[PDB]
Amino acid sequence: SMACPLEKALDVMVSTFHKYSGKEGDKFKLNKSELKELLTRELPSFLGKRTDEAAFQKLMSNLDSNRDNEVDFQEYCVFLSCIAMMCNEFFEGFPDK
Amino acid sequence: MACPLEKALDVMVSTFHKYSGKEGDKFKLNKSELKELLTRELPSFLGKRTDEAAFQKLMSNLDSNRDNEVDFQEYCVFLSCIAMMCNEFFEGFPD
Ligand SMILES: [Ca+2]
Ligand SMILES: [Ca+2]
Ligand SMILES: [Ca+2]
Ligand SMILES: [Ca+2]
Repeated sequence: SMACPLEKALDVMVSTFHKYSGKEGDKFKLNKSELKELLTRELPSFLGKRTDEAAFQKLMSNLDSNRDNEVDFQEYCVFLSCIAMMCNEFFEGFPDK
Repeated sequence: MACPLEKALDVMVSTFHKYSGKEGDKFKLNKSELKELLTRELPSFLGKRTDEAAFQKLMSNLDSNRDNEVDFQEYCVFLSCIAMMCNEFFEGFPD
């Protein structure tokens, strides 16, 4: 847990996904309803107030690459990687350098 | 010039037309003009990522009206989305 923080990160990546994907419908994929709870309860700093729905449909449409109205674990990792790639750039001072 | 927030509004309008008037519609960006604007005007936004498949995804994620182009409205939405994100790390997102 503490002796390997990078391992604990991969745990909460798989567990947080299934924390909501199994609430309704396909137990292995996130619908628009489950994508809303996961981002709200687990990534609160990312959203802010938000709740524009249309932008949520845009976010749901951008993540859903295969166009099946769901977010599988593949697209779930791409979205997290895109956020981490930004956290890396702003660590290097993107808007100020 | 004298006011920085004013020049910020001026550069966003001029930078858009700095590339939109090159090919086709004079007021809408195509995929080539969008790539010139991102690489030349926002280099640190994309760390020299050359993935054409991923660049097309950003092109479709911005083309909200599905006209294969990026007008000024979608140009402002994308810039505000970036600015809103800069704000989160300023305040302290994973930190
Ligand atoms: Ca589900
Ligand atoms: Ca999907
Ligand atoms: Ca054009
Ligand atoms: Ca458009």
